Amino acid sequence: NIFEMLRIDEGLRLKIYKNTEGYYTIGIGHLLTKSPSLNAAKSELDKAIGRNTNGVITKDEAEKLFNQDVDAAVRGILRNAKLKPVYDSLDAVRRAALINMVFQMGETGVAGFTNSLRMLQQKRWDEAAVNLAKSRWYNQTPNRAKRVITTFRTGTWDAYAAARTVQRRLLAFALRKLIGSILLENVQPEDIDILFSKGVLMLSNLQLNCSFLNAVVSINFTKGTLRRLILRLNVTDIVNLNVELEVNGLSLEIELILDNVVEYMNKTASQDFEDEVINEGNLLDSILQKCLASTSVLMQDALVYIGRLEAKLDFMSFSSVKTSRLLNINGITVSM
Ligand SMILES: CCCCCCCC/C=C\CCCCCCCC(=O)OC[C@H](COP(=O)(O)OCCN)OC(=O)CCCCCCC/C=C\CCCCCCCC
Repeated sequence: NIFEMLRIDEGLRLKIYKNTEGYYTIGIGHLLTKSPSLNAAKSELDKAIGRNTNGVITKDEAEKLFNQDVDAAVRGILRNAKLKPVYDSLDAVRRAALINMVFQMGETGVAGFTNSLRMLQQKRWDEAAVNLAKSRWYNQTPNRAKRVITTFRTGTWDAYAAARTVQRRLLAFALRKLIGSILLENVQPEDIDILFSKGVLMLSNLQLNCSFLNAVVSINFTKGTLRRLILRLNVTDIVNLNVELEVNGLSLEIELILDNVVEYMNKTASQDFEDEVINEGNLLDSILQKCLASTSVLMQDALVYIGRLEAKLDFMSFSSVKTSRLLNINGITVSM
């Protein structure tokens, strides 16, 4: 369906980001503001929820904002005079492509494509596709433009499936690099391939990379050992990403929030990922953000030392709830 398509095109991001046009945007392609002042952006989100945020949202809020943005899109199309005749005639797929464009560039601006809108009422797909290739929008999002145009041309979901495959490939690269970064163990592409072929990947007798932890948590970690690590991907629906990370037998030693993680990799891997992404034929930043945003975390039988005090944890979980994700912890006993 359409939400899948737009998820592919826009992706997901938890912090405030500059969209395809350069304007300030949040969530799954929700455009906050046309203004380029950062704090001037803070208005639409805060208004949407009703509480002071400093520019951050939750996943369900991004999904709600998604559904709502598509609803505003359909309001706009029916409101708009030149497009509604063009739209009323079309089938689900082409309708979806139109909705995508209107979603992307807004109600007001899209109605300027008179030549092509008319070209679409008459159902002249080919030369329409040639003409849309010669448009400011192709300049904005040439890849996306090519996909939407393809959708308009053939009338099926052929163009976006390839994008789905690409998403899988990139996500695999990102997960290999990330798990690689957390641990001292060598994670081959074959194991992540296992994580994608079968839903599960379990690594055992591992060891945390203390440099990673020191950089992310930021407070000195001495050593970290994890008995068992379980990763799971909603492979059946990779576009609506759901990640399941689980750590059993965590063993942290310490001597005396998420965004920085993204920063670290952004530094260290962006080049190599770029080297790979070009090889396959700042991109890694989006993938990682969607990944870490989609993940729900579990941990069992952890052991932490601080210094030295000892904290023993029976079970903990990190999931989304009704100003952020909730960290529920069970079975803490602290001793010497
Ligand atoms: C130790 C872990 C070892 C395993 C390492 C692999 C994990 C890393 C791989 C993926 C990580 C994915 C994490 C998902 C994001 C978590 C971010 C976070 O820390 O919470 C931030 C979140 C902000 O909202 P979000 O929308 O969830 O953030 C997303 C964008 N910032 O803020 C929170 O909810 C934090 C809640 C409090 C966290 C601090 C809790 C203190 C630590 C232990 C509890 C205290 C125990 C004390 C017992 C007594 C001891 C004497």
